[PDB]
Amino acid sequence: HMPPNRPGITFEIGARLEALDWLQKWWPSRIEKIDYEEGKMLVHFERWSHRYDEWIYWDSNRLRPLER
Repeated sequence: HMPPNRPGITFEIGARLEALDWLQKWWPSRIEKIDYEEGKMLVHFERWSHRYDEWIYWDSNRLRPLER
């Protein structure tokens, strides 16, 4: 699959964005891996240890552009 066109987000390893974490708080986050077969990404929530890294489908509303 090809990643969707979401303005302000680059679907690339190492790209930063904002993601809603396990406490429902928005904070900067970083893409760790992309699974193009299932259309999901491994997201690192920067306010959290990598034990909290989570696979998120790339259409999820838990992702939004990084605050400018």
